[PDB]
Amino acid sequence: MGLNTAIATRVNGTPPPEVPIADIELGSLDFWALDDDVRDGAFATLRREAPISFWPTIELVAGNGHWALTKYDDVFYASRHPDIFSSYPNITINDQTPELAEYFGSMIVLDDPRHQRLRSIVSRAFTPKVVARIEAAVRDRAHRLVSSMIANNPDRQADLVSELAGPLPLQIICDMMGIPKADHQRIFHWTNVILGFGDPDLATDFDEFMQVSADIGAYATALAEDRRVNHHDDLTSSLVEAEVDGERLSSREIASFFILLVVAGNETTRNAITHGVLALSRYPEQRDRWWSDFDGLAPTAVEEIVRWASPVVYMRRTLTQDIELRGTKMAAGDKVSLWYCSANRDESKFADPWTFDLARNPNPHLGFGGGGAHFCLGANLARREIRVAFDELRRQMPDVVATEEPARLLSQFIHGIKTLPVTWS
Ligand code: HEM
Repeated sequence: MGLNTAIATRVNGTPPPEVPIADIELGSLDFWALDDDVRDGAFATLRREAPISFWPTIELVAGNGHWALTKYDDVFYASRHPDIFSSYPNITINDQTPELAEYFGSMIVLDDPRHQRLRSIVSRAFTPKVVARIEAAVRDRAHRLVSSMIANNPDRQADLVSELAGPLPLQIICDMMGIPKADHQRIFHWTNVILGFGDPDLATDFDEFMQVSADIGAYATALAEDRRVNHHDDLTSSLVEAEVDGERLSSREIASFFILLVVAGNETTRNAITHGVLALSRYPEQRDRWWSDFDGLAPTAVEEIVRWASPVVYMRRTLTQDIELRGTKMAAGDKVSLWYCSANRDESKFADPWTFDLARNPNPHLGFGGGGAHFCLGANLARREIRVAFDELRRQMPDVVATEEPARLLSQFIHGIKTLPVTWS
């Protein structure tokens, strides 16, 4: 009904309501359904009263529980000490088998030296011609998707997720890899079934999920085998040709890197853009400031959108040895969860953490993690994707605004918005 009228604004800088520590149940799915004000107040209570605490996994096999690190300094320290806080082979709270974790996770589930081998050769594949292709695709696909929003919608209403934030990062990944247009339908279907496993409200058939995950891997392996014969100016070809000290990637390694990208390089940028449109809709003075000086404010605006959205809520590690932090003794083998959503509101680190300030500087947020060995390999591409999406909104539909509160994804790991209706003139 009200899909033609702007959502309520909020007063910028307002802290979340006080949340009693007894109300906080990180191991309960019902807790993850509470809205972001209750969640943000919950992590505020933990930072203040119980900054390291142990929680059960969400069940629905219950596994071992995890120590939640909620303070910026603890998440930073854990990120920079991977010999103690290991990523091998699990980076979510629920454990996967090592072979499945490596198949879907590529370098993100490895420690050095295997991680550094893989990351160094992948990094070398981002050659000048490949980077030029990627940068042209970001602008082409953002411009087309926003133009299509206008062409497809005489009522000037659309769902930002389905029409812009959802397709943009996966179309860019298709273009970067050199995937033909005619294969988008298969890549989107496979990717949507894989992502859907992360949504407990969307039925995921197990057999269908295993078969799409085999097919997408076979598809990327065949794409790499073709580029071994036929060099194109795309990332698949530079991945097959890249070499560090004689070491080269197998086609199987390339395929798993692609499977990592269609999740980790895709739903994260989607949610940064959708939370950024939500935030501009709640704080229109920030939208006005940015539009008044788009290029001058873009570098700090994009970082503040990532700090504010924290699209990756947490990453997990596993202790290789006993450690005591803040007086809390944790044992070798224990799970540790690193709450970037909470680090990104830590009052010791950020002046006025509840203010959404697109001029914020400095902004040492941990939305791409705490830094160190696994620091987001796509961070510069994500920053460009965010900037150019907002640039195309500003150029083509500058008053675009959310018209209904978002439908939120029920997830502990992904700060997901499933739908965000918008309207424009
Ligand atoms: C706003 C969007 C994004 C966010 C918030 C995000 C966040 C993250 C985080 C938190 C990590 C783990 C960092 C750590 O453990 O210390 C990560 C890793 C990674 N991300 Fe991103 N990411 C985004 C976009 C992208 C994009 C666009 C790409 C590429 C298309 C990408 C590729 C990767 C890769 C390959 C890794 C694994 C790096 C490693 O293990 O060494 N990310 N990202």
